[PDB]
Amino acid sequence: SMKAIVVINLVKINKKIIPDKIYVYRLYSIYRLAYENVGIVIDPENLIIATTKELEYEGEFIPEGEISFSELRNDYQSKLVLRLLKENGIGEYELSKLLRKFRKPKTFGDYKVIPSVEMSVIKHDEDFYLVIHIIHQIQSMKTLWELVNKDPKELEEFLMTHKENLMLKDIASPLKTVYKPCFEEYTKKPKLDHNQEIVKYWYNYHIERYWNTPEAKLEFYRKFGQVDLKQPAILAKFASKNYKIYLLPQLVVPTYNAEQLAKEILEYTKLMPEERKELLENILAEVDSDIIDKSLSEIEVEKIAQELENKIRVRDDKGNSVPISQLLWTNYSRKYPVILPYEVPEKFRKIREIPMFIILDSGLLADIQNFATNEFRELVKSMYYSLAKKYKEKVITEDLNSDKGIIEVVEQVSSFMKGKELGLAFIAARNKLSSEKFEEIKRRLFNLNVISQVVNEDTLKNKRDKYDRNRLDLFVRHNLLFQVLSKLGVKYYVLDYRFNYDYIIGIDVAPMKRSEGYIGGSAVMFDSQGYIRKIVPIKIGEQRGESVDMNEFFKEMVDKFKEFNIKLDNKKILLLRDGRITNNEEEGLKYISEMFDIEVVTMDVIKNHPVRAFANMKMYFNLGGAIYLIPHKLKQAKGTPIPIKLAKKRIIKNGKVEKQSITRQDVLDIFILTRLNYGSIRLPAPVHYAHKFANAIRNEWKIKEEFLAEGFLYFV
Repeated sequence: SMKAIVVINLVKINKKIIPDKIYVYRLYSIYRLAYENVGIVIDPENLIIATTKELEYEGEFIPEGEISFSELRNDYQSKLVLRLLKENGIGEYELSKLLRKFRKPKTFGDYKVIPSVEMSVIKHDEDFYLVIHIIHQIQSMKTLWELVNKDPKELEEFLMTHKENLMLKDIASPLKTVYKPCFEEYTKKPKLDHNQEIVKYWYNYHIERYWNTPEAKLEFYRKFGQVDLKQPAILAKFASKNYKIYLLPQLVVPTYNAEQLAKEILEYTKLMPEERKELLENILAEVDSDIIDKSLSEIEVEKIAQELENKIRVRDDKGNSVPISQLLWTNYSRKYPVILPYEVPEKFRKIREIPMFIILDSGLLADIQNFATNEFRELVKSMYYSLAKKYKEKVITEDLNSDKGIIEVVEQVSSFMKGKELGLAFIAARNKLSSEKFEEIKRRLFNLNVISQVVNEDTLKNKRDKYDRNRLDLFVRHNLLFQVLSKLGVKYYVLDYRFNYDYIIGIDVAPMKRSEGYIGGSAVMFDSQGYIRKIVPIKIGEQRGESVDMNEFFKEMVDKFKEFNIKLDNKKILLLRDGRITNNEEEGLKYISEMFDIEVVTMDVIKNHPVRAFANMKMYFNLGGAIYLIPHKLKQAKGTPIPIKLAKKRIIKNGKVEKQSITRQDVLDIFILTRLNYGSIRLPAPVHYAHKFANAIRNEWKIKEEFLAEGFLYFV
């Protein structure tokens, strides 16, 4: 595949913006200081600022002396340039308002979707570019208290389910400060207090502190009403950026970062590449300044050959090997396709039987239930003589939407599973079910040694085969089978590729305390042949500082693997994580580098960045010294592809770090590692699964080391 030119969401900045004289200093924080002083922050800890104006701050500061722009490291030049763009009126506040002139806030139910732009500066080859990235916030139109019908229980019920993404904006504050509710460490239990004295004080705090006038007070009571002493106070910390604030549900509205996370809404937040291109152009043409280009930049990208997309194949019982990418007399049979695995966990050799549960959501239409039971029966058949092509059925119907039905389901299954090692559940559920109810049904069935596979009403009504409405699309069937097999540790595919590593390891850092545990994170391992072989928990001691002893974390990784039948000693590994490899993580990796003579290759894998290429095709390009890679297209879903950002690569030998450079080879490694999705209806497989597992541990999933020892993705 040749190259191509694609437009990106960057607009070149005029060098005339670069400051004449910069003043340095040493020590409404240090950041606000610099900011108000039209300057930035050179050194975090040392408290070192760099302003472009004479610092006004009668305080503990030492004037180090003027500095020239060329002296600041790139990051600071860019950060400094950013601050300077703001002074010329080019900032998120302003451009977000311009955006909303063409893309207005839309209300859905009790929620409002608010468009705005996220701005940053990127220095690319001696030049600075402003990245303007369109984003959305989903803010509730009703206060949290109103939203939960002023019921204490229903309230605690809210903070719990939405715990992972919930934010609360104090609409009663002139600053509209956003907060994050606090939760009792290692629990879904939100920090609360029904002490009316706390409620009164803080409700009163607002009026006294911001609406001290009669009209203002009128407005306040008109808007918020009296103090509902029946509401508990919610303990919280700022979301921005150890210190806790009290929030009153009656005065806070729940908010969410759309991108960080409902059909309706989703159809509004997803924008086509041309829609983003256009909206940015509309904003630019509304920007009154030649301090930035009038048009979006174009860059040369490397297209990714379609061949590199067929290196993963599956085969049938005959000799038919085909790349995971998709008349005969038998095409009338509902029989699921046949897949001949390349490897099957040795566990299935001893195992006697395997109970098969068909759990039907009673809320689904009878014909939908009937359809699902037939689909699953066919799936189980292919499931079998797939698990042993190289060498019982209980139907449960309950209201999967009520807590009472989920209980009866788990009990009825528990009943049949007593005495058995492994069980399987095929569940048909209405789309109404929350993630929570799905996660609970799944986790509760696993405590009973039952792996499960959910198929929702949607898939059942819009994915039928063109020639047989009483059968699922061949595409979907294959993917259902791949999912189940992956959940069972089956190597059902083969990769025409070899990683130049011993093992590729994805780690996740996430503190959790488990009944006899106290776990700091997770790690998942893939061999050079591209298969998942080990999924381990990473237990640690009660951490000292407010950080995590990564040295202990990584040392336990090796030890825990050595215990799982894998010794990383004198081996070369590619270690990845979700995000930038932090300093502590680097040191931790150097430590484990000498202590076991391990050649560690690592780099930043960033999925949360604003750079966007307004083209829907596989590609990669160098921008600002980092690599941006779009591993796959989009065929059904609306939207703009999100690149995976690759950067700050290093090699670690005997505790020594050698900053490196990313090669087309590295990009190919992430690419293939990313192509491994296991038929899921964005991140490299290793990293993605470490995260799913770190999530399973924090949700109380049982930890079957028998299963994880052979890569069962039973929690995924």
